[PDB]
Amino acid sequence: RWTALTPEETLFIYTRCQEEHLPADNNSRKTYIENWHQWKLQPNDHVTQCYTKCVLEGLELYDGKQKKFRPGRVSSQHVAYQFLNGATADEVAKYKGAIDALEPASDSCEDLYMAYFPVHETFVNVTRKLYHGTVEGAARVYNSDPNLKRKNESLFTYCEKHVYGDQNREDMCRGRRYELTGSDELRNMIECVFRGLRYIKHGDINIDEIVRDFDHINRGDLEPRVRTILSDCRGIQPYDYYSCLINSDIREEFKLAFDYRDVRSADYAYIVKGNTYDAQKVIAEMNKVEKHVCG
Repeated sequence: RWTALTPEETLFIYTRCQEEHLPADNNSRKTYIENWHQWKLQPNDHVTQCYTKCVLEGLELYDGKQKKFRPGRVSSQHVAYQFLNGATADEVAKYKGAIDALEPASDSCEDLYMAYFPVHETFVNVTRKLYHGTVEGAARVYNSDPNLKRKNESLFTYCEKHVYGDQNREDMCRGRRYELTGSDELRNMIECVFRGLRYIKHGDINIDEIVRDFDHINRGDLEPRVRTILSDCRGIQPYDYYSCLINSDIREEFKLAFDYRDVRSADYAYIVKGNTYDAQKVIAEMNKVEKHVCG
């Protein structure tokens, strides 16, 4: 059935929705950052409204497919962390029952926001306890499961640790230097990375997500080539798509995109905070950890 979201998972939702909906640079941006980070769903305009729709769907609290709310997932989210939550059974019951009564007029930003706004005004602190929306709460979870990826930890070094252990240090160095060693470990390394980046989800490649990482290095021009290479790849494990890019004519631009995404994988709010692309600093960081892993 439905599995409760981890703080890594909900942090990804909160920040990705911000990337999707924050006005790019416009004088209004900081207003949405200062409000939303307070969990203040204000101002009541199109930006805020689509943002709450984005978060409601990312938490899978509103079900896009079935076009309805899923009050059962509230309690599921609760029980999976009830001993670190701080959430009382009564809170969750009233929150659950409030949601259970929501039938919005449509799945539009406006109608969803209209429907859910009073539940949020009333139960916001229950949401934050349940879906890891406080730094202190979420840190309790992080401290109880050391296998969760931490907020300031590269997805890449996280995967290297869990896949490689203290074995095959040279193959790991080879894998990080973009050589296609073909070992079981590198393959599971690529799979581990592709899942954390949401390059793969529900077991299928997500070509949009990889194109997005090319956009981030200012190579939106390469979108058709990226899609062709992946759509033509003769395998469907993460290591296959990865080899298809590495053996392609855009392999150098892919490394640039992959490395930038590593950096941003270590701070999910990277873009939200206002950071921009600097290929020189990206390489510097990659060389540093490259030096540590290898000689």
